[PDB]
Order: sequence, then C-alpha cells, then structure tokens
Amino acid sequence: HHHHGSDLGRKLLEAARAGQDDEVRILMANGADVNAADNTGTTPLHLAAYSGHLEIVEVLLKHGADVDASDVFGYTPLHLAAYWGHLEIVEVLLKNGADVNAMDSDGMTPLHLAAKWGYKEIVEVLLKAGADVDAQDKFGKRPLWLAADQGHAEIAAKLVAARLKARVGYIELDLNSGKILESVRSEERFPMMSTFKVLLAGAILSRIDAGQEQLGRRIHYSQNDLVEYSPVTEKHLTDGMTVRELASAAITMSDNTAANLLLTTIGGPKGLTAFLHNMGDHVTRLDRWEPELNEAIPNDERDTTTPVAMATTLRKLLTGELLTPASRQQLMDWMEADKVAGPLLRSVLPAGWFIADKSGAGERGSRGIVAALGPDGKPSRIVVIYTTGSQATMDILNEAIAMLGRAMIEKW
Repeated sequence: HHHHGSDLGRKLLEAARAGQDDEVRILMANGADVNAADNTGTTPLHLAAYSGHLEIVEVLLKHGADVDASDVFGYTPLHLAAYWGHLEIVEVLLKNGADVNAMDSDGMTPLHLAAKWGYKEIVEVLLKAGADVDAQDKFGKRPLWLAADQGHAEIAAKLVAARLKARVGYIELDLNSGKILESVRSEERFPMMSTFKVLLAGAILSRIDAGQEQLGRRIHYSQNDLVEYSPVTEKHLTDGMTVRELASAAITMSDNTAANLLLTTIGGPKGLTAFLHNMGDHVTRLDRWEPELNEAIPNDERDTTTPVAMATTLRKLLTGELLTPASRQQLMDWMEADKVAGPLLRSVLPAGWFIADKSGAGERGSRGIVAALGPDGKPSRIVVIYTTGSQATMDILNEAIAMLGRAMIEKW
C-alpha cells in the first residue's frame, strides 16, 4: 500500500523543508498534494513548521493542509513548532484550529516541549489556547516539572498560577547590581503579609544607627498585648524582652506581638510607611497591625506591595546605603536564621547554598516570600514571590513556592 508514491508530493516535502516558498507554490499549481506524507507520515506542513518558514506554513494551510496531521511518532506540526521555538508558526497553527493538547507517542503535548526548552512567548500562547497544565507524558511528568528541572522560572511562575488559578508575582534581582533578571506581574499589587517585618527591621536598624534606639533596651509588655502567633513573646510575659530579642522573634519566628511592639516605637503602620516614602518606596504601604493586615480583601490596597517595589527596597536595605554595614549585616543574619520558611525555598535548597529569607501567609490563599540566596555560602540574587486569591490548600501553596524556588535555583 506504499505503492501510491507521488513525485510531486515528494518534491513538495523537500521544498517545504528547504524553505523554497516560490517552488512550493509552483508545485501547488502543478497539482501537488498539500497533505502528501512520506513513510514516517511527515507532511509539508510538518516540515514547514520544523524548518520555521512562516510563509510556507501560511500557503499550505490556505490550500487545505491538515493542521492536525500526526506522523508515525504522534507529532503534530504544532509539536515541531513548539520544539523549535517558532512563535509565529505556533500562532497560525492555533489560528487555523490546531489541537493545542495534541499528544504524541510519549504523551508529550506542545506545552511540554515549550515549557521544557524555555520558550517564554509560546507558553503564553499555548496557555491562552487552553493547554492542559496537568498533561502527563510517558513518564507521568507534567509541563511544570520540565520547566523547573530546566530552570525556566518565568514559565514556571506562569504554570503555577494556572494550577493555583490565581495571580503569581515573581521577580529576580542581581543582589549587587540590581539588574532585573526575571519578572512576572512584577508591578501588580499583592498582600505583603508578614514579609513586611523585614522592612520593620530596617526601620528599627535605622533608628539604632541614629542612636535613637538601643539593641539592649528592654521592653516590658503584658498579657493584654499578646495576639495570634506570638510564640516567643508569650514566654517572657513578666521579665520582658530586649529590642534585639523582639526583632529576632519578628523575623526568625514571625512573632506577631514582637512586630507590633516594635511598630509602636516608630508610630505604627503610618510611621513605617513614612520611612518607606522617605527612602524611595512610594508603593509599599502598611496600614494595619498583626494579624489584620493579612486579610487580603480583593482589590484592597491596604498592606500591599509589588514584587518590584519590595525587591528593590529589600536590596537597598541589604546592599544600599540606608543602613550602616553592621546593620545591613544584622538584617541578613536575622533573615538567614529564619525558622518558619522551611517548606518554601529552603525545602529545595541544595547543600552548600546560602539563603536569608522571610515568609508570609494570609487569608484567601495568600502566600509569599522574600529572600536572598546563592551558591558557595554567598548570596548573589534576590527573589520575591507573592500569590493571592487561590482557594488551594496551604500544602499546595507551599509546594507552589518550592517549585518556583527549584526553577530559579536550577540552571543558576
């Protein structure tokens, strides 16, 4: 049944692979088959999408080429376009009704291919076309796993957003230069949650730099002050705690009472926001105290930041000139001793690496972390991740941050 060979169709395959678009059209007027297929089942549209000739793909589909033609390996021309990064061809193939979730022998959809090889724009197109983010390949792997394994953080950020069905903010800064290396929804507002405490530590460290506050100073409080999640301040009800101890509890244990006690020394949220304004952050804003700031009402701008605002502000505190060398080192050391961020970036940190971070959690599926990390004991990069709105469980959210972390760390 292979006897039905056609020199015209054979010539058309070659002209499609060889990019000869005028010859392809000549072979059209001499009656060649737009759906010719070699032994492997490859068609001119397959070869046009493989070699990346937009015009040849155009005319072949104009004349009724099978858009969803599958070769002997299950490859659609969309597979080949996604494998090689041909954005425009992916676009027309979907424009002409290609199957976005076409599966090959191994179960690989085109999203598996584009996500694995870092094709940022094609993923955006496949996603909007309804690519299945849960598609399992021959090995059960899903597209997001392949992205993280290959270190494509932006693609990964988009893929977890799909799974969370919620916005994900993501940005990466070079720790020394400040160059933005990656970004997703970097300018959109997200609830800060307890990640503000790292800013508070900066505001206090600035007043200690000025001599207006002492790490040794002791603050006495009462049972009337304790609030939700106050593990360190509820054990020193009578003897009290020092400013340093309270700041250590705020960062390393996310102690809500210690954070409020320290907020009063600078005039509450209004006072912290004034600090931020005067150092260049006219975006980040603290309005309420712990724990009300974690309410995360949709469209509420209270107690919110943006990934880019927080990231640059944090970089300025840690490497800028807002704090003395001792103070910026003390903030880093406090953050390195974080104890309540284990299931996030730390859960995928390879041995030998440094990380200093602070996490946050709130209502309506809000989860976020700010961090500086890097190989060989020194951090060389800042990462800020936020999400809100998801109704997934806190296990799923925690796993979400970890896969984003893996994606940054991998292929560093």
